Amino acid sequence: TEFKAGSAKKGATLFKTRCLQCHTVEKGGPHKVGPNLHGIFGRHSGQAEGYSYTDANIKKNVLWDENNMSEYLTNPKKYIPGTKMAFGGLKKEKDRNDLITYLKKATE
Ligand SMILES: O=S(=O)(O)c1cc2c(O)c(c1)Cc1cc(S(=O)(=O)O)cc(c1O)Cc1cc(S(=O)(=O)O)cc(c1O)Cc1cc(S(=O)(=O)O)cc(c1O)C2
Ligand code: HEM
Repeated sequence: TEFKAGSAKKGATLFKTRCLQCHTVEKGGPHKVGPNLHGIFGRHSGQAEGYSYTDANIKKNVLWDENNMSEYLTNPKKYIPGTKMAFGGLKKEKDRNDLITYLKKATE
């Protein structure tokens, strides 16, 4: 995938409707079904303090960046088979760019 900076404003709404059910973004925010995502970019997968991940998410050991995040969010279980993230994917490229643009800001 080839991430292109988009609209964090539209990304924020996508996060609310598609991700917030299972994730927080703020520093020190609580885990839910999924891990809090603060600091995700530039850290390896499966490392949020205090959260119990699948073996798949840990052993994937990917250094998250905007491009591999775009691939992941297209189809999570294809990128990380054995994941327990029950999310089908954002099939639209502009949605992925906008969501990732938001996520970069929100998880800083
Ligand atoms: O306000 S924005 O900065 O987000 C904006 C950027 C672009 C835009 O063309 C528009 C808004 C108008 C517009 C908005 C939306 S919305 O996010 O749903 O509100 C959707 C579209 C649109 O033209 C339609 C559209 C959809 C898709 S798809 O989801 O991938 O199928 C792609 C595009 C669309 O125009 C092409 C496109 C991509 C991108 S990208 O950020 O490079 O992916 C920016 C802009 C684009 O027109 C350039
Ligand atoms: C597009 C919206 C979403 C985004 C941006 C997102 C983002 C992420 C990211 C980046 C990871 C990897 C975290 C890491 O490696 O530390 C992850 C894992 C996870 N997510 Fe999501 N997610 C979304 C939707 C969801 C939804 C809707 C759910 C719940 C139904 C969910 C539940 C989980 C779970 C359980 C994990 C850990 C998976 C595992 O251990 O295998 N996510 N998510």
